[PDB]
Amino acid sequence: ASAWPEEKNYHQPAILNSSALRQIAEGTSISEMWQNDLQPLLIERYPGSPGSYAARQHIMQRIQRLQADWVLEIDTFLSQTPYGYRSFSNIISTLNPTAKRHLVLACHYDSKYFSHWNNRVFVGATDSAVPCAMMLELARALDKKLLSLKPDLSLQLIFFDGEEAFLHWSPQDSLYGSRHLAAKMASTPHPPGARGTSQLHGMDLLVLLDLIGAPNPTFPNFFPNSARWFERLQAIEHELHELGLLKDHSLEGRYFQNYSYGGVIQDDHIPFLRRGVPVLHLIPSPFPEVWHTMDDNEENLDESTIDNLNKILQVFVLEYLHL
Amino acid sequence: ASAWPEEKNYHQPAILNSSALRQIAEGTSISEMWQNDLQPLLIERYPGSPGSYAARQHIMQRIQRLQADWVLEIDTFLSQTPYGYRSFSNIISTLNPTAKRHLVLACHYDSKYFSHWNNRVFVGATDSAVPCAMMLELARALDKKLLSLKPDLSLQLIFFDGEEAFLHWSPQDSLYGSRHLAAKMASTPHPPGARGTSQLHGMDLLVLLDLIGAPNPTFPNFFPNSARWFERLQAIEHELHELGLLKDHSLEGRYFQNYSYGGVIQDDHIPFLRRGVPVLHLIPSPFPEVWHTMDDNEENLDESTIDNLNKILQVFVLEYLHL
Amino acid sequence: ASAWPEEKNYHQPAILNSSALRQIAEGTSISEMWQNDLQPLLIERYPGSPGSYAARQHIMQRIQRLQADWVLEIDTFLSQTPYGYRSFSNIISTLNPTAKRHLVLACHYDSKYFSHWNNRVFVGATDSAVPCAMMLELARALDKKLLSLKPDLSLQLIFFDGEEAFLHWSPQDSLYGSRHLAAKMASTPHPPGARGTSQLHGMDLLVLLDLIGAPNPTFPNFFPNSARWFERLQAIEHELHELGLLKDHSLEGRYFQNYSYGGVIQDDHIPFLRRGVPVLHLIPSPFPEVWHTMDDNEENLDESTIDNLNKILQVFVLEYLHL
Amino acid sequence: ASAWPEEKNYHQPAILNSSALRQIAEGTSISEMWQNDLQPLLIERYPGSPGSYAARQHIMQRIQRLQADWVLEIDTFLSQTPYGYRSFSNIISTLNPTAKRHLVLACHYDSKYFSHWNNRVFVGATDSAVPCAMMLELARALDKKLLSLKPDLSLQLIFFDGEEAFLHWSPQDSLYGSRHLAAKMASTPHPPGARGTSQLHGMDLLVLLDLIGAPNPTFPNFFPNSARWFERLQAIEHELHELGLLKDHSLEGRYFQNYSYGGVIQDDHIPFLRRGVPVLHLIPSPFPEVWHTMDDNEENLDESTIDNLNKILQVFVLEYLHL
Amino acid sequence: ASAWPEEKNYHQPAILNSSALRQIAEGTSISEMWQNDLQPLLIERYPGSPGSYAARQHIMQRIQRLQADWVLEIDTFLSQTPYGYRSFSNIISTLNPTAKRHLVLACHYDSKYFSHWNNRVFVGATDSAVPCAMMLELARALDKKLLSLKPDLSLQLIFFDGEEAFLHWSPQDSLYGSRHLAAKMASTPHPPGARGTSQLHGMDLLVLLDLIGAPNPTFPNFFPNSARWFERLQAIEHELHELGLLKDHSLEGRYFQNYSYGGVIQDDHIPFLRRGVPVLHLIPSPFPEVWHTMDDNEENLDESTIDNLNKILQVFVLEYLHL
Ligand SMILES: CC(=O)N1CC[C@@H](Oc2cccc3c2/C(=C/c2ccc4[nH]cnc4c2)C(=O)N3)C1
Ligand SMILES: CC(=O)N1CC[C@@H](Oc2cccc3c2/C(=C/c2ccc4[nH]cnc4c2)C(=O)N3)C1
Ligand SMILES: CC(=O)N1CC[C@@H](Oc2cccc3c2/C(=C/c2ccc4[nH]cnc4c2)C(=O)N3)C1
Ligand SMILES: CC(=O)N1CC[C@@H](Oc2cccc3c2/C(=C/c2ccc4[nH]cnc4c2)C(=O)N3)C1
Ligand SMILES: CC(=O)N1CC[C@@H](Oc2cccc3c2/C(=C/c2ccc4[nH]cnc4c2)C(=O)N3)C1
Repeated sequence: ASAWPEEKNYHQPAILNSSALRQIAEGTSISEMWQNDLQPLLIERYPGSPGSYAARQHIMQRIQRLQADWVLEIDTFLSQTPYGYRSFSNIISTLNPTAKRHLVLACHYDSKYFSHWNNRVFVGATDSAVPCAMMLELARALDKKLLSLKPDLSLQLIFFDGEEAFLHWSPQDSLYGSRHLAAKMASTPHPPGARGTSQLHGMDLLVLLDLIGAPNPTFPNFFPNSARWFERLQAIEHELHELGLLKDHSLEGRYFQNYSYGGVIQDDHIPFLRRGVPVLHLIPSPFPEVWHTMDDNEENLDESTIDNLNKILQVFVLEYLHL
Repeated sequence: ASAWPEEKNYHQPAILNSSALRQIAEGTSISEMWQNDLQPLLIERYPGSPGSYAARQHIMQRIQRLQADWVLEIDTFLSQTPYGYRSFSNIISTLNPTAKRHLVLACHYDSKYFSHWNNRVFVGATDSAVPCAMMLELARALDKKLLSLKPDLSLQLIFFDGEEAFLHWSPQDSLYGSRHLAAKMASTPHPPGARGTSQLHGMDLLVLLDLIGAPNPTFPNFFPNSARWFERLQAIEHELHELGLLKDHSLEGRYFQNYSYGGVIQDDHIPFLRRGVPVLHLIPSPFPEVWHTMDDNEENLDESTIDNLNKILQVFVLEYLHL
Repeated sequence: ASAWPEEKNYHQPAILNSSALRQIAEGTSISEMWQNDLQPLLIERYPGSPGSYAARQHIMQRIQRLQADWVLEIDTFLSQTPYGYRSFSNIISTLNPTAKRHLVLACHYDSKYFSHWNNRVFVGATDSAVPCAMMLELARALDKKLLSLKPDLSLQLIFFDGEEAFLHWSPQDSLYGSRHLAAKMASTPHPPGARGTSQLHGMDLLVLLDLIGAPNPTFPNFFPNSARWFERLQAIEHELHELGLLKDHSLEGRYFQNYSYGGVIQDDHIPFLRRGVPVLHLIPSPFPEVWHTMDDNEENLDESTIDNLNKILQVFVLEYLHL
Repeated sequence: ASAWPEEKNYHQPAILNSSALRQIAEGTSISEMWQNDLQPLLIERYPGSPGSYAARQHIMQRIQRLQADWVLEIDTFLSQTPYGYRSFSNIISTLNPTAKRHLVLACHYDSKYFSHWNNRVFVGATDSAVPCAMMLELARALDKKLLSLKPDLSLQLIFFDGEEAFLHWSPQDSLYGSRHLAAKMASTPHPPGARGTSQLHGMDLLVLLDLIGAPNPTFPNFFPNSARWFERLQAIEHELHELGLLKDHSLEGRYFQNYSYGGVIQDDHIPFLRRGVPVLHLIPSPFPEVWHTMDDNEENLDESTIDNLNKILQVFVLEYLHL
Repeated sequence: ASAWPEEKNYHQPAILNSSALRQIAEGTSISEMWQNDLQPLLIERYPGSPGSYAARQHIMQRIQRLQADWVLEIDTFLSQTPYGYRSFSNIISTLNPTAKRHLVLACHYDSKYFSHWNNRVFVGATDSAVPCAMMLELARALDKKLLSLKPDLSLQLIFFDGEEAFLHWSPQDSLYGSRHLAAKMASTPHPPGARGTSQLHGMDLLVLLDLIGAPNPTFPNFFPNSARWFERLQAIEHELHELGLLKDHSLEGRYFQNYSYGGVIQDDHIPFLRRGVPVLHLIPSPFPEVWHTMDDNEENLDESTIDNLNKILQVFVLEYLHL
């Protein structure tokens, strides 16, 4: 158990400049996101459905066609549920799997099982297709900058499956994808041949996106081992603003407002947190008004707020990686 | 498994017009409740105890005497405790027990055990005699309308026994009547005949009333699968206010404030929450000042705040049941 | 000059002991107030009206009948208004008119002129009949302790006339009675014979009551030069509370919360504030909901808040005067 | 006098049902407003200038073209500035000028004077070109209904000139146009012939729109004498939200928050406030981030918000006018 | 059982008069503490390190050298970890081991484990060296009034070992020391020979200090079985300030603000709280900014604040113990 797993604790960012930041804002397109990356996912897609495979497919296509060398794996597994053994599949996409340290972005790509009602279907526009698209669009924008990876640090995306409960929310029935992936990663030497260090050691920070796409989001600072990273998002939000690069956005309505949170949301991060992974949980409090209703559709998304979180996060992420 | 277990997700209320709302508000007497439904319960009544039987008896007596078809059950049972096994007895009172779906109102009729001090005795008026009496008085004031039940939905009242620790707060030592009732219903088919679905699948909402009856309470919006039902309690409070139907009450001192709450309080709902029942926890934050002290008596209850909440709850219930 | 004009800055109260707080609390009766002091005032009573007179006479009769040596001035006077010259009548009751220094309580005994609208008349029970009676009740309950005045410091009460605009709020039309007195006072020498000091140099503190009687009031700390007396009002609420001597009260519904207030509220203090009197302005923010409507009546007064304030006010006084 | 000037104190809105409110939302077009009402006004248009005359022509045109018998004036006048006697020109558009009572909407069409700088020009998008287009867009979107006026009360719109300081904001150099009309109207008896009542007695309510157009406004409740009407804007806003009729909106970013404000803001309402007209000051606090900067332009206006406020305001007026 | 173990529920404090408050203030020297108590604890001191031993014996010499009859104990023990079985040594110092009841104060004497970075070492000044000292200095400062213990109630201190995770926070890898000592007290009868009552029955209250020493702490009121003692820490801070006995202190920066908390903090009290011991968790929220970084050094400790907290705590202990 060397010392590299503690570098995370001293990692510091490579702050960008007004000129770079300008380049970053102009290099992301919320409309190409909307059509190419997000509209394909707005379909029923609970675990094991045909939706799950169409969306699982859409995702890999969008990643497969970019220049950076993304090592997609599919992590199909079996688990009991209240309706019996079902088959889930997580999507992991790694740059430099051999890099010892990674920064991770993660969301969930299942949609909650619901029966149809008045012939509408639940599709989870904010829970969590926008997150999925955000991530996909971030690899698409930052592609040329992400070739530069050929500090030992790289980037992983993760699209978890079975996040949502099948029937009735509880530890036995939720977060099926993650730990799984947690427990699996916890028990896989890293780097290879390592002897005491798991892939979780190498997880520098896990940025979980969830419930994004409604208007007027407020993200809290949930955890102390990541507060400094949360503060970098505050600073980025503020700068992109002062340079004029955010859209319909005022500071009296920031997204990253410093406000500690009492309790804990259960979400895919809990399997990695209770293994001492640092988590930046970008889930808003309060949830959207359209949470878990058939109105979590596209009509009710805010394109401005997503373009904005996209700029911020893209920036966050290149400064993390010293790119 | 059919699709009726999800009907609840889309149930909307039958909002009363003004005329109606005055009619409900002239319909409840805090003074009747105060002396016929509540004062009988202000007695030491920890489990096993004699006021435990006396209280049980009383409660039943007051239901029995109503027109509506209230079906009473007892649910004597037995659990280990820090002072050894003891025998509890839940009261359930159901209308239309073959109705598939029910709104549940609930509270807890035991009283914490405390040795006597200075010749004083704990009777928990807010914890929870008043809630008890508020249900009784609801069953009374809306009798004639609850008749009209002969969408397949009725009402059910539960008065749990053993809410309180015997010694010291802890899972193994608390929540005796509810952890059992929730397990027992979770393993009873409903409707009778069913092959996939429990009586829990049938609980549309559990409205749990606890710690009520002190001046100036504020209840938060604890859970998002009942946020819309919370928002109706707000809407009712405002509209019953603007019509002059509430007493000693301003909107600057309202009870249902859109104030979400960090983490959780442990109470009789937990058993049901984790089995997937949506919960409206009418507990206040902060607790009353008398909480768990001899000083939690009548002399400290705001009669005016209870009248007002009777009114609110009774409207809520008529609106849920489309009465 | 001399240096008693500054004693007011160093004057400190004699705080009371639990035992004595009980006597004061037990010593006021809100029902003897409600009927003996207040209900007579719930009449139309605008300037020149016949109510102006019966309330004027009422107020005097009530004071006249106590044992302490209250000296009662009428300051009838003439001032121009939008409908022309009109006669007004300030009421001033004083103990030890030669005592160099006095603490002053004050309200306005007039009510706004509104025509009759569908058989409803305006009586201003908050604005300011209740404050009038609170003063009367204070003089009453403290009568026996107030004898003990045969620091050169006594008490004065002022019921102003003509506080309310006749037509439409403006400086030229409002505060007819306190614009007068403030200025007649600044130019009356005190004590008799003085040569560079006025009756205003002797106003230690003007405690002005306005708009009191609605539920859930909240009073700001308006001026830094009286803050410490407001801090004392806080302390007296708190302790009277901790001792069980308030009704329907909690600390989360405090009246005096040390929130400060931005701008100013014009009222009978202004003519004094602007001449350097220290003012303790007990007016709530926000105003009562019934402000300046025909619903500002007895129906919508909160008996228990008033009684709570009586006990807080009665204590602040005795403390200030060392009685 | 007569009784009628007090009518406004008892006047209640004719609340609209869901179907109505859907019609109104659908009746206004933000793009039509944008292209044909607001873009002509985004010019340098300070008093005297060619802008002011064009802007003035443009308002009249757009009014003239409508079916309701609007009565345009041009009150021109002369007043002394720090640079000497300059000529101004208010705009008044009235329906039914014998209508003894009017609800008045008003804003300011002048633009503040700035030297050109770095080849830019101040054009005052939010200050107040949008408020001018909103009032315009309301006269159009409600024309069919405003025609019904051939309670005696109609609608007047006022576009004030010279609101902005010439050199540096002082009571002498500011509000040229409103300080003028305030007086002119306070001395123009109403209705013709009257003998004690002016044109200001017949202002039920002045709704001043100022500095509207930026993301995330929050408007305070400035005056207790119009607070019942601010509440309705709260109510309207909420109901339109509940019904799907607002865009990129959340209740946690409400526009009208029951937040009362401290000290006063100087604007075109002051000449009318201190003369007794009740005012609804729809100005935001805090001001737009681009206040009095060259950056206050079309580019930084949030079309979504203005659309939402258009609808809210348009509803407010029908409800006031019983259409 | 017996009736002695409910006494905790009724204990009132012996509140100190101004005159003793001043002596207590006078009597603790922050400069003494810093030099004699705290500075020696500022070393790398994780479990089973030499620092640990150094740190461990030092504590004891500071208690050994006092005149009160403290009874040290080293409850050394072994436990499994992510790096093998290791050894841990609690420290407990009791006055009156046979006193049925005890006010316990505790903190943690380990340091997290960190590799050395840029030649820098983690010493944990807040976490929890300062609280270790504050506790020492409490006993120095209070030695003479403690001797008065030759209500059956005395004082205990506990310096837990192993609080901190070795690798990654987790119920398996944390709180070693308290989890041990909690179970061991749950399992020890007391007083000797009792047959149904354990040491934990005679923990009247557990006052846990953690993360103290940084600028501008704020401490929530975490539990209700202990709220009323928080209220006393609030009335103590108030009076000590209102008397000019605190330094660089304003009430708009109180340490104990009446803000309740949502979620929960894992710390060395958990094992006592879920066993029914009342806890006053004096951990601030938020955490120090320097938490678990190398900057948690002496340079970054607010000496004014610590001295202020020393006084509050010393008063609390005395009013509890009726000294
Ligand atoms: C304040 C807050 O939001 N939370 C939720 C997370 C939890 O704390 C942690 C989160 C992540 C890593 C952590 C810890 C944590 C908690 C903790 C608690 C008390 C401590 N005292 C000294 N070091 C101590 C460390 C720790 O040791 N490592 C409290
Ligand atoms: C507003 C707020 O602050 N909170 C705390 C957690 C969450 O808890 C719940 C409570 C009751 C029923 C629930 C869930 C809940 C949580 C949850 C958390 C993260 C999610 N991401 C996508 N769907 C997700 C669902 C769920 O699925 N069903 C609400
Ligand atoms: C509001 C809040 O912040 N919290 C966190 C602590 C937790 O409650 C306790 C803490 C310490 C000792 C306790 C209990 C506690 C909780 C509790 C909850 C609901 C109750 N309803 C009636 N008595 C009841 C008792 C109890 O019985 N003994 C609630
Ligand atoms: C929001 C807020 O807190 N304030 C303070 C004064 C208020 O202004 C008014 C505005 C318009 C018309 C008004 C008055 C007003 C004020 C007022 C102040 C003290 C009073 N005491 C009794 N009636 C009284 C009437 C009055 O009579 N007519 C704004
Ligand atoms: C931020 C805030 O909420 N406030 C209250 C009043 C405002 O006052 C000012 C203070 C200092 C310099 C100023 C002005 C000011 C006021 C002002 C007010 C209304 C306006 N509408 C359009 N331009 C306008 C200009 C101006 O022109 N120069 C501050």
